[PDB]
Amino acid sequence: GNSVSYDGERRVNFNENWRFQRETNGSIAGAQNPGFDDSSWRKLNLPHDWSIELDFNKNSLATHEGGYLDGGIGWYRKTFTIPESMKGKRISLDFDGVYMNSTTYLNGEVLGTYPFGYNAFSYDISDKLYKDGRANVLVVKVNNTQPSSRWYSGSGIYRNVYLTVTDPIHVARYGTFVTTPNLEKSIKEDRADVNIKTKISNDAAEAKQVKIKSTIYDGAGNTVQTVETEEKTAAAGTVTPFEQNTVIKQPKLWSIDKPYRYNLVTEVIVGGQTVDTYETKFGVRYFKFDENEGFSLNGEYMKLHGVSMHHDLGALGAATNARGVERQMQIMKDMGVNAIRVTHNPASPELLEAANKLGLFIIEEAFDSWAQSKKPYDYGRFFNAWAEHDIKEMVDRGKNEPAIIMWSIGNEIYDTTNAAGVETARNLVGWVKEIDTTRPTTIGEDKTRGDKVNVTPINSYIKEIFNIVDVVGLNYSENNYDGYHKQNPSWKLYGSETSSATRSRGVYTHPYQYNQSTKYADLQQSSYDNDYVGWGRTAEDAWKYDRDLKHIAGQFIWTGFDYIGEPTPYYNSYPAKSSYFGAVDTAGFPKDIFYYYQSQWKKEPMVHLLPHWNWKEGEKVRVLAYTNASKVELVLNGESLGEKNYDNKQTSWGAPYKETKDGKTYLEWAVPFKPGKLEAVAKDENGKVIARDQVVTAGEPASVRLTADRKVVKADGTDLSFITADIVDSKGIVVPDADHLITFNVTGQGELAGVDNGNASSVERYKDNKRKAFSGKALAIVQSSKLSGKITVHASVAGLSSDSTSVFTVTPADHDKKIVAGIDDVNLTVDVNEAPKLPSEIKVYYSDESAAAKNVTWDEVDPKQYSTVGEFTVEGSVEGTSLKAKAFVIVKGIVAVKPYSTATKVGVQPVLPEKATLLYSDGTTKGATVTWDEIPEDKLAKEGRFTVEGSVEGTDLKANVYVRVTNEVKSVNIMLQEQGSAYPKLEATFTNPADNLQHLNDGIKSYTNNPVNRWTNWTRTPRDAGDSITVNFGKKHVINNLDLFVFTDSGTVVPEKAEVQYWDGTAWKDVENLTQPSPYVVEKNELTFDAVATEKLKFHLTPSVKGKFLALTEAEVYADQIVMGETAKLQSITVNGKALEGFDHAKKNYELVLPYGSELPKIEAAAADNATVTILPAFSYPGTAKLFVTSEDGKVTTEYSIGVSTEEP
Repeated sequence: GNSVSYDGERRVNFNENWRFQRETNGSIAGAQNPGFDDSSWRKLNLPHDWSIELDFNKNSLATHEGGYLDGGIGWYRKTFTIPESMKGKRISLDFDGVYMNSTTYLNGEVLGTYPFGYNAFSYDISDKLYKDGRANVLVVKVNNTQPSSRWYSGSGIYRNVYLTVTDPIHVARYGTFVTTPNLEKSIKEDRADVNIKTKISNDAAEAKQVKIKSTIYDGAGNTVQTVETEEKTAAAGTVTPFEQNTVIKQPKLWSIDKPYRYNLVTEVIVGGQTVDTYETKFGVRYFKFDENEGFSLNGEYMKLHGVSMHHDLGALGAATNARGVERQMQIMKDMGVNAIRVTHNPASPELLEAANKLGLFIIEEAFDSWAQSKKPYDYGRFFNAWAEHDIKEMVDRGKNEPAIIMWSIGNEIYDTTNAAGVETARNLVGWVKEIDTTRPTTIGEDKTRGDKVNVTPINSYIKEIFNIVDVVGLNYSENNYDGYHKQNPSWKLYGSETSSATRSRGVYTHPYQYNQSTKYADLQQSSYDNDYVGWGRTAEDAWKYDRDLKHIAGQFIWTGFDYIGEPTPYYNSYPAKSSYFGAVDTAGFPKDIFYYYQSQWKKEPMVHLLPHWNWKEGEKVRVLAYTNASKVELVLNGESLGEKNYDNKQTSWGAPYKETKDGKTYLEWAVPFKPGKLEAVAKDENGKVIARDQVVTAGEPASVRLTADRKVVKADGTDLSFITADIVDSKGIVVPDADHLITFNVTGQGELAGVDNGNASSVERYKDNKRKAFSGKALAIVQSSKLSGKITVHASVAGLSSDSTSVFTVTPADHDKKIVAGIDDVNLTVDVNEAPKLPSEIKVYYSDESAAAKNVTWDEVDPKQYSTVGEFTVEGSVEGTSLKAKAFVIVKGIVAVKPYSTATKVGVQPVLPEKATLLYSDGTTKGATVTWDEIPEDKLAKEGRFTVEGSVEGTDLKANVYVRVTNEVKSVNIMLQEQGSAYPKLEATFTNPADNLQHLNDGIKSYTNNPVNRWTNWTRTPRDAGDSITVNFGKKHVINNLDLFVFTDSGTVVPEKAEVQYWDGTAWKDVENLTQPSPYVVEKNELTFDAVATEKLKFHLTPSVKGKFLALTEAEVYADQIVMGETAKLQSITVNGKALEGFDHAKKNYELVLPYGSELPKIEAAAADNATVTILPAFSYPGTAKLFVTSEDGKVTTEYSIGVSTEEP
């Protein structure tokens, strides 16, 4: 057990080298006591969530609200020792959070328990440790029985953990309270008045005289004012309060636009000697919630542009990371947000600190539930015995923060409509008031919503509760905003949460229809803001209801950030696991309503076009441009389309705002799509251009671009950098619908913390190296390590050019000093005999994370380097420092012939690409138009695989394709009958012995007393499983329809549904192109099945009525094709025109290492009777070259691999 790194710091981090183990096979007995052997358990750094790492489980007790991420019981164990320098003084273990019911042992004894999840709790450890220097053993059980929440929460110790080491005379846990009483009056004198209250706990064995010195440091460390107290005795083993007062001349008021803060340092003095010190940063600021004039700060009127936010950080899971939260806050502040309503649980310390730095208000939510529990294992289970303790803990922790403006007490409480509920609310407000008084209390209520259209009368007890609290908040109740102001003038009202509407990034379905809680096939929602839940509204309506009313303090949009779990429009739909409420997706990419809110709430000019520009030709498209400018006009490919405008409206009390005559807050057009560029220009009332924006039609996927949020991060082991992997075309325009699979490889002084795309309906695990792009983007998270250096991020996609980006990791000490931290590498790819264009100036990144654009000189480039296909590196110089620049160059293109292969239907021409990609050995994928020579029927007349030449437009050499053969070819029409046929064989799961199976293609349907052509499965035993018919053909023809004619009687009923499968050779495959009308007890039904290999085609049907059988008079299936059923696995293999040494079907790799200077080898292979083989040459200096075979109907494949690399030079 290693010793803790104590050297004098008051609070010591404790996140290092824990050991973790989840319970999967029953309770792990004995883990609590030191005697356990945990050497097999995984080592781990502490702040983490062990639910986010697991795979989404459909059967998990975690309902769809929790995101299907399993929970359970987990154990933490850490063994450690204590240095002598720390021996002989008070020691206490502080946890900032453990999700549920965590019982912590120590040295084989119980240390305590804490049910509530989101509160920091502490234990006094001083006595229990071994003073001998022997290794201690700390264990932290967590019992998170899964059905315990309404949103994803994570599990385990998801917040930092510290040891606090202090003198026996020390400040209490939160023994300091800084205020500015009557600051509103004082500021008129240009003088702030500060009052300090301090609590000192003397744990020594005897009372001692105690003194305090306090100092007020400005933001730059300059002393502002100091105070010292008269020495007074401090009793033994108890708390002795102190108090001081002072003034601050010319105070710098805390504000959103200037979040200035002061620092206070206390110095407990005993015997004329410092014995303990403490720090709390505070801020001087006055705010007033008025019942008529609305919210105001420091005497300035303001609207609370608010946003509800959950604790979850997305790819990181519930685990807290300082920069993750800071990034969320920064994105919100960019949106123009003013306040954050931390939802349904107290905020984390990092969130509070980020709000203080950035200048965002905060509202702390105590509980989601009182005594009555909303889920079986929720906090309501423990509410009675712990509500007071938890309220005290939260308010005590957060009281000093300048950002916190309001304590909230509940949300959507069932008990709010009962007398006991009123008693509970009074108790809660009493407990809150027992500690803090300079902040209103609050409750979040929804029961007043009623019908959303009329002012609902208030329930008896709800008025009592609203009178109990100081400020009242309403959920989704815009229909009461002004009515309750009239009926209760003393009330101060604000929108607790509004505009619950569902969005998905880049999805633009249903341009004109406004739904309400409607599911969709794709499991997505529209970004047009036409869609929302039943009890919510569109953001336009909710914002109009708020802007119009002066007395309303503001609103808090529900869910600024998309969070895991709670997929409301898709209850019980496994692929859907995430919310849709966010204005910013889980990864952090803003959805268009982000830009709507930016237009509405921000001041500076802007403009943003909503839909992408990759639609079909000729169709009208709904294009609407959010903006706060007075005029905007679209310009499509240089021609204008219409100059829309707003009306300079003014509210009743004179608040300016912009809006159209209709009453919409955004401008709109209906444009017939035409590929090109669509640019929007914003112009003020005088016509001067103010801002611009554009959207361009994206071409085919070309390359994967990587951009980092910030390329300089601290080497503290937890600083994060967010890297956006967006797929772009050749011109660098993000493809607006790409979804390819991106594989991330990261090496250096950092690790891949998480990867994301933000797709709500994707169950791809968060903690992995690969992730599918969604709507053309994906996110990868890299976290630095303790060691300074560099982090290299490499991302690659099949058939696309990879890319690399470097993140520089500097030391915390250097971060404050502007010194060179690194120089970015330049990537260039050119064709053969193409001179790379090296930049004349380069970006130079310093520590302190700034600066750029330094001049350079580049070393000479030989013609041999680029005149031939290959790779090489170029070096240069920089005048900023002696660090050597660097640049890589790739020289690859089109030289010679390019092959291809495929399989095809009978008669119909093969589906070939008219823009076939040209790739070569050690080359690159280059796409150009290819004219495949017009393929007639006769080419199939010869065995094996027939060749076709493809003429390429704009290249030197021509392409080719080898198409597998099916021999005979023919076409037919009106095939409805045959005199006698050998093709239509029929075999069925069950045939009633009294009924024939070959009646399904007799040619005439039996609707009357005519000969009864009818299959039937009637039996005394039930047949609820249904029945199917397998039809065989030896007719080389096409299939275009499937007509099913149904018969019913007292024993049989119609098919419930149709499901069809087919196998060529060995294994089954499913059919597409159904086009099935409504299935009912009706005369007819129809389908439009396409051509399919039909050695045997099986269609299964379930009876429509439980307890009723099935019968069919006819089933029209016509033809069959053989494609690859008769083939087998790989047969031939050759390299360099010679036998491949070391080859084998099962051997995982062939060690074909090349001497240096020997060019990469060509490879040829084939399968028995030419199964489709993906012939790919070797293209990488490292790694391997692999061959694969497509066999059967895709139900199997075989792997072959070659170890291609060059020996030492």
